[PDB]
Amino acid sequence: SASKQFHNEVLKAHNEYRQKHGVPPLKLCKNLNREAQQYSEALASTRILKHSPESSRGQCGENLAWASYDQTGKEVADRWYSEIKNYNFQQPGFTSGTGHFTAMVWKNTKKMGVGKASASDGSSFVVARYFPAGNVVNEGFFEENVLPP
Repeated sequence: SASKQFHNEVLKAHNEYRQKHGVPPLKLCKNLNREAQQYSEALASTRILKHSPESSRGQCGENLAWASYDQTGKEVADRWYSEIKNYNFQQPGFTSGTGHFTAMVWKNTKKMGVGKASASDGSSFVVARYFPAGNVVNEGFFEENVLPP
């Protein structure tokens, strides 16, 4: 189906990128998929982008993606990963502008959930959930979890 294909494409892209950084691949988790899907539907209903309660409370990592059209799994992953251009491996650490990239390749992250929903106007809302949550800011965490390509 459309949902399964999208999930598989997002996972495939994430894992190909993680291989470029020498970190273990992620595994999809059905419950995480359901939670991400539920949130994507909530975002599609309001059409207002914002982070979920789970994300705000640091329970799960979360990446969001919006487009005026129906997004493919590959394009979403590529957009998030592209932030690597602005990540300085010589001075490791968190930055909002590279947050999607660092969450994607976070070494210690093991599982992911993916969801996508379209609004009344056809725009799509994509939600990726990560566990354990990455982007841990304390000293040493980024150097250990965000490795150079």
